[PDB]
Amino acid sequence: CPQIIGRSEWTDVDAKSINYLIIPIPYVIIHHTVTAECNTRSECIAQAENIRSYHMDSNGWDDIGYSFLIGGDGNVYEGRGWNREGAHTIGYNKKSVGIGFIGNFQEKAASDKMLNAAHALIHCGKSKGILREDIRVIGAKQVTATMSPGSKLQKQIKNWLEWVPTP
Repeated sequence: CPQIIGRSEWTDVDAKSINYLIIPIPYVIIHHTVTAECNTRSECIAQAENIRSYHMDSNGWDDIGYSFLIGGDGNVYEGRGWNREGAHTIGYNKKSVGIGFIGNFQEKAASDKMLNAAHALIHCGKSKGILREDIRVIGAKQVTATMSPGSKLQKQIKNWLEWVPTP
């Protein structure tokens, strides 16, 4: 397991109550945030806080929409976390965790430290029993009308055995 940065470590604004997922979980959805990349803990904290602010104040959501974020610092940031319904993937918010890579990966690749953090998080989740042993990893674009997680990151996740060509 990676050492996850808890939600209260990056924001002081409380989430509203969110309904609970059934565990173990069958899907992981890979997203990109479309924000700028971040390369240090201070930078990635700021990005997480500003996505949360936009989601809660502008979209009116109960919390940042993602389950977790991956920073270019190589760290995992807890959003809604392992146990709560998402606001990341319409049709899958009750049966997945949604992992947002911080950046725009349409034209550029995600760094090795980001991919390793995300894959270690998926392995951790399986090991602990939070994710099903037969977890299906998919890019958002495979199940919703979106360019997320970006064409380049979409290619990169195909290197994981857990990735499936259909949901």
